[PDB]
Amino acid sequence: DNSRYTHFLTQHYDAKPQGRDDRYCESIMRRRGLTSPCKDINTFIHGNKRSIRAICENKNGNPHRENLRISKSSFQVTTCKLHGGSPWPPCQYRATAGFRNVVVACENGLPVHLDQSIFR
Repeated sequence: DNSRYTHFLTQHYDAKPQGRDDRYCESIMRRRGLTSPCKDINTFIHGNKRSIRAICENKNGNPHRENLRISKSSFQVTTCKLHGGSPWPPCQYRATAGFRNVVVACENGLPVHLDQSIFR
């Protein structure tokens, strides 16, 4: 089963972004189906897939808290953060580009969850 890894890539991987602004967040949150209801906070990781996969191996991760993993290398990221009063669309987002290691959960050497706590 890979359904949760492919879901992870849909929710948290964008390979080649140029501008990582408010409008990027608004756009990509819709492309990936995170707008009914408006998801409160969501972070996309950039670069290649293989660096992210490698977080599950010792090659690029240490264990972390309860059964999570934290990357050794830093990733370019963009956190899209819902604003306005409503959980229902139109969903508008404030973007925060960052550069940092990431925390994921792994299952079968594949990341299936991003811990969003580190990006609040």
